[PDB]
Amino acid sequence: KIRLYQFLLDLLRSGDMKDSIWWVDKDKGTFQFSSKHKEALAHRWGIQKGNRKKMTYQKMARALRNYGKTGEVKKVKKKLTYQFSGEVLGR
DNA sequence: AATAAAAGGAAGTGGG
DNA sequence: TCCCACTTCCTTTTAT
Repeated sequence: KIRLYQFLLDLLRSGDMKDSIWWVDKDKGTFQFSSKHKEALAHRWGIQKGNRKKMTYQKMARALRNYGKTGEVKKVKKKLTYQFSGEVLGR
C-alpha cells in the first residue's frame, strides 16, 4: 500500500486538507497539524488503509514517531510540527 | 492548576 | 514461514 509520509506529502503538495495540515516552511519540509481539524485527516488516513478501527491523530503520530528511527520524518520541538527529510522531498 | 500533546513498550494486522 | 510498515492499546511524562 501507500506509506504514511507519502500520504501526508501528497496532501501537502496538492493543497487538500489545508484546514488540517499546512507547510510552516515549504523549502525546509516543515509542516504542522491543526489542533482543531487534525482528526479529519487521521480519519481519512485510516479509511484509505482499510483499518479495522477508526484512525485517530494519536495513533497516526505513533506511527509518525517511528520514522524518527529511519529518518523520513523528524519531530520538531514545536506543537504538532514535523519535518520531512531532504531524501523524502525528492521522489 | 488543567489539559492537550508527546512518548514508547508490546503484542496485533495486512500483505508481500 | 518471515518481515514491513504500521495499528492498537494503555500509562506516564512533558509542554503549554
